[PDB]
Amino acid sequence: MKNKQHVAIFPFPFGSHLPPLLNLVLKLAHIAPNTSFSFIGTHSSNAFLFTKRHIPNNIRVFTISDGIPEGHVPANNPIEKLDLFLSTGPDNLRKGIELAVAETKQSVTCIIADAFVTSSLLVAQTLNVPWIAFWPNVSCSLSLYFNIDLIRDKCSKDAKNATLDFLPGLSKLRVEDVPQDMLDVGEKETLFSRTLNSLGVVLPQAKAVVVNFFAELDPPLFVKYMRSKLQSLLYVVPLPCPQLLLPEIDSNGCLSWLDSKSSRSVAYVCFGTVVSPPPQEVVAVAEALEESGFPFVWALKESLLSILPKGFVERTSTRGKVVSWVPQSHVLSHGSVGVFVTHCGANSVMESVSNGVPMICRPFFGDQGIAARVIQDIWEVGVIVEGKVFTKNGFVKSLNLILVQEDGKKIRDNALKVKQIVQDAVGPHGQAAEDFNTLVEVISSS
Repeated sequence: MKNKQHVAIFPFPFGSHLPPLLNLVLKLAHIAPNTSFSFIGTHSSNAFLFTKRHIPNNIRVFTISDGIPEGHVPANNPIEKLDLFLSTGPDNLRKGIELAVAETKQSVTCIIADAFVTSSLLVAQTLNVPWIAFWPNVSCSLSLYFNIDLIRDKCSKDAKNATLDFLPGLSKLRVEDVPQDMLDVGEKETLFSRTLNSLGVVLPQAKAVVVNFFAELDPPLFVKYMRSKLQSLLYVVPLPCPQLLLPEIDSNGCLSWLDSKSSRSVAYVCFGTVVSPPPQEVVAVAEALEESGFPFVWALKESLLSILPKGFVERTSTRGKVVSWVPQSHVLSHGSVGVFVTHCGANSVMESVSNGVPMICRPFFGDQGIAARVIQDIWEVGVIVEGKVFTKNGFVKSLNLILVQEDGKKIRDNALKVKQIVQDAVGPHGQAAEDFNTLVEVISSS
């Protein structure tokens, strides 16, 4: 019989959502070389993933609209292009299906989609195929979407530090951690917030939900809770397969610079590429770094250099590196790094915990506030920056607590314990190993 299995894949076609889904598809395509995988992005998301990359012969790339009519210029905020894509609806997705079917000469038999592309559920339903939802965001934020009314009621009535005890396994989460998007009602709602708020009703319709994380690190009662909501909850290890990686010239010599530093002594600072911190927090971070005296590597956008204090880069040049880009996975895996100062993006958090690097957290948007709370209060591998915003004095105190002080010993020790839990989770008898196989068979069986 000819194998006619044909998986269509819909990334949420933006930045940090793209590599984790490519990573999972590369793994699936490698273990099932007789199965077609059709990866359907926009022109910009496709350029972002596939420009310098070799892809296996069973992965084909197709292009659909980004929802930005020619001549339109989106404003400079992170939501507009999300809305415009989401506004293209299931018919734009079915244009992708059409291209995939025409090329492969195979009907689609299964859809994997980033959970935010909720219109692809409608597409799966039309085709009568299983819909597999992929979750690359903070694992614990799944629970919020089944409890919006309780959460909204609490956030409006109770104190900012009040705990969300109604979420099993997540009683350490607080009102102040809740993503603002899920609270906005009226003019402030966006298509993007409305899409996320539909997840409580969308996700139970998935044949499975695949979480991009380590089951062993999520609170076991939260896992049990989500299992009770979903048809199937599968964890697949987020670590990159060899095929995901594209070698890089470390143009800044970070690694060799790090080699000259002592164990767990260096602060690595990065706000990721979607956040622009308020200018005064950028100044704060620089003042704190200089005054701390600690060695540091700060991956900082070029356009932000002109707002650094006059002479800061120069005065700190003999102990600090301020650079536009670093090989972050290699930096975080370097034994000289003693703390990661982070906005708590999901990939950055995954890299930090898997490498035993404790964190100082300043969440900026979306569900980063959930991740920050998990880090400080559940895993206890870090602290939210004293003050909740970067200030010179508060950040100097957090730096000191984690890098040097006895009071930070527990956190440093917990970071090592969690590294060891991750090493054991990615092992061959990890349950993620079983879950990956389960996912493979769903696709086999489709």
